[PDB]
Amino acid sequence: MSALTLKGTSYKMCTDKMSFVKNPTDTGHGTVVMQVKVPKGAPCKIPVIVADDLTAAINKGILVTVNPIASTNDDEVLIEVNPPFGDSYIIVGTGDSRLTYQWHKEGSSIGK
Repeated sequence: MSALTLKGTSYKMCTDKMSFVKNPTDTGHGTVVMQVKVPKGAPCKIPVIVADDLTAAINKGILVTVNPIASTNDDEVLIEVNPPFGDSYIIVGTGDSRLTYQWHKEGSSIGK
């Protein structure tokens, strides 16, 4: 849903070599929390997606933390995202340089 940035209100995704400084982990609040990295070449709006596919063509999840830019070429922003109940694939980036991490989220019957 909102995981891919604000439609017509925000700039392009990083496609230089990305990674997580911290991989997504469940918060116990219905969300997964992470820290992502940029290195060179790429002024970008910070690209953290939640998908039905390991390579993020689909956009299924919600941003919980804000969507800034990289303030430097080396920037590293801290984000919570929200998947639905069931599976999701958490992606960092666009182009070949994008990384992926699998999550499953429990039913809304327990709400964590």
